[PDB]
Amino acid sequence: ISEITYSDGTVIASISRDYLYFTTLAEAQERMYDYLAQRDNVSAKELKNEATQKFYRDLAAKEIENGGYKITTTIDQKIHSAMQSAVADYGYLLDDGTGRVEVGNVLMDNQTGAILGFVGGRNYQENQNNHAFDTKRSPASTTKPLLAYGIAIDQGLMGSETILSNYPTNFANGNPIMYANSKGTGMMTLGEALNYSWNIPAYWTYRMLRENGVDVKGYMEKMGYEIPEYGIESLPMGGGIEVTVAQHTNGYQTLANNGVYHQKHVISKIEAADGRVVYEYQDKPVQVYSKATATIMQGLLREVLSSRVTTTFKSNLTSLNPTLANADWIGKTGTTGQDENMWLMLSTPRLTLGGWIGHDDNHSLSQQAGYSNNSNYMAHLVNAIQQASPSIWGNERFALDPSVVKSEVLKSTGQKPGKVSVEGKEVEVTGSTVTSYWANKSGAPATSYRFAIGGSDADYQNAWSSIVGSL
Amino acid sequence: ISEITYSDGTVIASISRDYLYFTTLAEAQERMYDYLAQRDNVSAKELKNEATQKFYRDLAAKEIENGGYKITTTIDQKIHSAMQSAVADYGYLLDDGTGRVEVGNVLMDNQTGAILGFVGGRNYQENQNNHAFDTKRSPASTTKPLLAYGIAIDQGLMGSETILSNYPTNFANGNPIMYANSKGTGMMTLGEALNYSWNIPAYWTYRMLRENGVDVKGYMEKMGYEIPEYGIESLPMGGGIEVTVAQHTNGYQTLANNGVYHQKHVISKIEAADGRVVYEYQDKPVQVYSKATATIMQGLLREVLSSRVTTTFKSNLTSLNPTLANADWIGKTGTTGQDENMWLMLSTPRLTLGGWIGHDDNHSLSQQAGYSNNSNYMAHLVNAIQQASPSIWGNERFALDPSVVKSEVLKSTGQKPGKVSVEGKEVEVTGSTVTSYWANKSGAPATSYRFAIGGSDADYQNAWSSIVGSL
Ligand SMILES: *[B-](O)(O)[C@@H](C)NC(=O)c1ccccc1C(C)C
Ligand SMILES: *[B-](O)(O)[C@@H](C)NC(=O)c1ccccc1C(C)C
Ligand SMILES: [Cl-]
Ligand SMILES: [Cl-]
Ligand SMILES: [Cl-]
Ligand SMILES: [Cl-]
Ligand SMILES: [Cl-]
Ligand SMILES: [Cl-]
Ligand SMILES: [Cl-]
Ligand SMILES: [Cl-]
Ligand SMILES: [Cl-]
Ligand SMILES: [Cl-]
Ligand SMILES: [Cl-]
Ligand SMILES: [Cl-]
Ligand SMILES: [Cl-]
Ligand SMILES: [Cl-]
Ligand SMILES: [Cl-]
Ligand SMILES: [Cl-]
Ligand SMILES: [Cl-]
Ligand SMILES: [Cl-]
Ligand SMILES: [Cl-]
Ligand SMILES: [Cl-]
Ligand SMILES: [Cl-]
Ligand SMILES: [Cl-]
Ligand SMILES: [Cl-]
Ligand SMILES: [Cl-]
Ligand SMILES: [Cl-]
Ligand SMILES: [Cl-]
Ligand SMILES: [Cl-]
Ligand code: NA
Ligand code: NA
Repeated sequence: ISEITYSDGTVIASISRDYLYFTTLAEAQERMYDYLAQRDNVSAKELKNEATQKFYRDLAAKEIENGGYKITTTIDQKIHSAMQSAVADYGYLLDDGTGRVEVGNVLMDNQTGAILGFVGGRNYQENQNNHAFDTKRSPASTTKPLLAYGIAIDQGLMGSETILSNYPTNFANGNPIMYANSKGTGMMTLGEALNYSWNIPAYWTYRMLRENGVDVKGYMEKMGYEIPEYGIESLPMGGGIEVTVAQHTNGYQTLANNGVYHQKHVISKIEAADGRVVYEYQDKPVQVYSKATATIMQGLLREVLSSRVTTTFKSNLTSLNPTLANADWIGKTGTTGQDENMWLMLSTPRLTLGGWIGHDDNHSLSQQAGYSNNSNYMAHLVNAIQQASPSIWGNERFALDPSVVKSEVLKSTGQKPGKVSVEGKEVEVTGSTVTSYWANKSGAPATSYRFAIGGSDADYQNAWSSIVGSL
Repeated sequence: ISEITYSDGTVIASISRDYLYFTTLAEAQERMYDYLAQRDNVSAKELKNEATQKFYRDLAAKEIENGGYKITTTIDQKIHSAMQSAVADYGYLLDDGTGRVEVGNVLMDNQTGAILGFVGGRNYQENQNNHAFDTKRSPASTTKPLLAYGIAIDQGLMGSETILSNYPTNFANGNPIMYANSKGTGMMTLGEALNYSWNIPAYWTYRMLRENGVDVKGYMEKMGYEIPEYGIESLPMGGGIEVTVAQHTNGYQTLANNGVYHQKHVISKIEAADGRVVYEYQDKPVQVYSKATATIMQGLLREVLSSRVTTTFKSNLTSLNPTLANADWIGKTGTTGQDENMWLMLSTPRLTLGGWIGHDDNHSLSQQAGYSNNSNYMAHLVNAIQQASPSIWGNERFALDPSVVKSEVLKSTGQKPGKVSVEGKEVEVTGSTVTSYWANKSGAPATSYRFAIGGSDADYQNAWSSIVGSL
């Protein structure tokens, strides 16, 4: 008789009415499919044949049913059990007056990509859809650190105190770029752009990557993402990208693990009754962002949560478990256009926890669902995980890599002080300075007239007026 | 032998090393002083004599020591005990890196003024100062609802959607009126002014009361406040006012109790061994604000907490005790200039809880001490009180009194739509409208050129540009 086990060998089931069983069995079936096709010498060409494939999929299922295989999962019994109780006990906190709210969460070890526990949904007995591994939804503004800022930093095109335009601008189709009811403001730092999740700065950042011919697909495909069209202007805001929570957790794993991707996995090994290893996970680490980039981004995402602009999470957690709230939490929120998907992705140096909520039919949630409800539910989820496994989150801090370049830059421009051409006239740009972190060799450039990411001529005239005002 | 008892007759002590004992004994001694002086026929003139007074104070103390009196306090044993445990267990949450932080809290029944429990300090054994009844500190911005907005509303000079200037302006001594580093912004609603605790709108509101000769002292002295100089421009920001937490709790009691003051008290009765009532509390309710005013202010203070701009309290509480967080909480925060005193005053229809923190030597706290630390500690305190006495906060809602006048007003002006003189030119002021609540007879006036509370000529030019821009 075949068994699926937790990470410590405790049997989950013989080959039963929950996500854990069907998720791990589906994945073990897929690994058995690959093993049996390779064993029978069936080529990837032969496997293109629809009837041969159907047969091999059936053979795989039956082989587990009838064999005596042991399937070792990465799942930590105590932790995953605590996560189930947390959703059973506190899932109702998600209900925001837009009907029953669905949820998915994946908890992943940053150093291995192992999935220690997950939440598939509110209640498998009422709704079987698996929101952790099956349902794909736009990751909304949580795309910004990975595909816009992280890449721009990694390419030496931005530092931590770089200024970006948030002046009003339009998309290619002529529509204004919006952030709720705001058509935009003026210049702002990268930290302010992240903390608020403004949209225009991320639009400009990605425009810059396109203009510069940056291989964005290279980064994203190294983390396992599949995006059909990389020219989409709203990609940083989650346009043109749909992901599972387990996949997206893996992108935040990469940033938390100092830029080093490990592939997510729930199966570590499948053995025959006699011990023959028929499948084993093989770690293939990839340095997707430099250590400088990742560690700079960790410092920025720490402030996203502490600032409490887009999520109440740190307030909810400091109440529930003040000691755990003092662990080194970093994270990012997302909200889709009509409030159809809310995300909160969280990490400590040891673990990453992804969280989505939304409705199976894509109807809107309430305006506050992601800011407050999901934050409060995820604070309960994190507490429950720590209650189950007291050291699992860890007490380590994220810290800048030694390879980070520190540049003294003007607050106003985010570039080094120097002379600048303004309206036909050299001007000595002077004033108060801040340390800005870079991931290139030479750090920040000298200040130039177009000192910010993005902006029209009119925007710069308005901005320079204001700076020159200060000198 | 004389005994001090809790409200249900359970003996607190015979006439011992805590705030409860010394507070209730000091107050019983003062009531015994009045009783003995009156019994011995000593006139208030004779009582002016310093030696006669010293003798009567001693006689009072000894009379309790030696007599067999029963002193019934208002203190609820379970609740006050829970409050002591809360401070013992969670007072450390107040420590913000500016040294040990001291604290006072008073919990009061809104319908009676009875004090059900209080916190004197972190630990009587280490520091005896009584921060609930003895120490007087500026109430900072918590003065605003009572002495500026509440009065202006009560006088028919403002409604709930009235617009106030927050344009830069100076105090009489020429210094800018500040709100952290901001010299101000532009026009704003009363709700925005309250939620953020901006200072310039409260300065203008109180200026208007002065200009109009409003008897502000009348209101404040009806609630037991003692303020030496009512001409102080910064009175709404806590300048020129110092209060105990028990006194200040009583002003918020008045607003929560639909405008009806009841005097705070910790002693309800003192009897002789033979049953002779030597002192009994006599309730003297006073309608300090109309029911319309108070109920309008409750709606505004509800949004102060929900908006989470100046306090994380509702996030801390919704995590700890989601059901209790759904009770009808209203409140206001305060912070003195150098971050020397932080306040959070909270009410449900049944109870009011005042909370101060600061340092005994008036050194600064951290910038976030009142926003986060005191909010998290008070969320724990409120939870502990509900755990001890499950119905004590109640599930009632605050609601507008029927006598409230509802006016349809322009969002831009907070006054009714109509023709206005702009730069020599009649203009039809049109646009979107909101319901505004008033406490007078006729509701809001028609829009006038100076539509807001306060503002210079230049401010109105800038404001009207912008409104006329919209039509
Ligand atoms: B991102 O999800 O923060 C970003 C693209 N979201 C929005 O612009 C958005 C969509 C609907 C409601 C609110 C918001 C922002 C987060 C205010
Ligand atoms: B009131 O206490 O909110 C108001 C008068 N406080 C301040 O202006 C102040 C003083 C020091 C630090 C911050 C602040 C405000 C609350 C930002
Ligand atoms: Cl499943
Ligand atoms: Cl499960
Ligand atoms: Cl076979
Ligand atoms: Cl395990
Ligand atoms: Cl669009
Ligand atoms: Cl690309
Ligand atoms: Cl993907
Ligand atoms: Cl492309
Ligand atoms: Cl797997
Ligand atoms: Cl075998
Ligand atoms: Cl590197
Ligand atoms: Cl924080
Ligand atoms: Cl918050
Ligand atoms: Cl649905
Ligand atoms: Cl005392
Ligand atoms: Cl006590
Ligand atoms: Cl006597
Ligand atoms: Cl009692
Ligand atoms: Cl001043
Ligand atoms: Cl007066
Ligand atoms: Cl007073
Ligand atoms: Cl006066
Ligand atoms: Cl009393
Ligand atoms: Cl007697
Ligand atoms: Cl009345
Ligand atoms: Cl709320
Ligand atoms: Cl001190
Ligand atoms: Na967001
Ligand atoms: Na305040």
